Amino acid sequence: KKDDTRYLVGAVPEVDGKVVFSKEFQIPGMSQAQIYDTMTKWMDERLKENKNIDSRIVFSDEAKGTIAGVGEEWIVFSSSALSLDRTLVNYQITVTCKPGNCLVELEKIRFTYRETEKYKAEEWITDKYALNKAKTKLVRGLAKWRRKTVDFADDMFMDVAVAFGAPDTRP
Repeated sequence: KKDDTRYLVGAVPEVDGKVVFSKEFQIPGMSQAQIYDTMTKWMDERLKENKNIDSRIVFSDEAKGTIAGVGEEWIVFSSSALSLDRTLVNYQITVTCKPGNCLVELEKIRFTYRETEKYKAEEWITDKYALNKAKTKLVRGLAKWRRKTVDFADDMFMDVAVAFGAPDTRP
């Protein structure tokens, strides 16, 4: 019934054995300094929206146009009258600005579930664990983890596109 096309081959990229979601943005008219200033304001406001002390910009190098922040949020899987199924997620946002372009990476993703269960994205949502052998379906027990993390990354990349002037299509 569920259309899981988005979550199959290539949905969870790996770089040097680690999960890294990424998106490149082409903003050809903007200088490195203009992109860097847009991205520091965006990341500052985006992490302030998490409303916790574990969400903040922790690094910025203006000449190299690099910015990094850490974040902590709840990811909700489902909710019913009685129950609320959610996980904590901790992550790093890494932004690299160059003249006319921006790379946004979401990395170092780890989950804290029901206070004591700790899961690294690399041993949890990667193809190896979360796709069947043929890569046609999500492993049913891991599907909520892979779908909601991919949606979370897509949401972030849309947020960045909107910061660069794209119309927001989200409902």
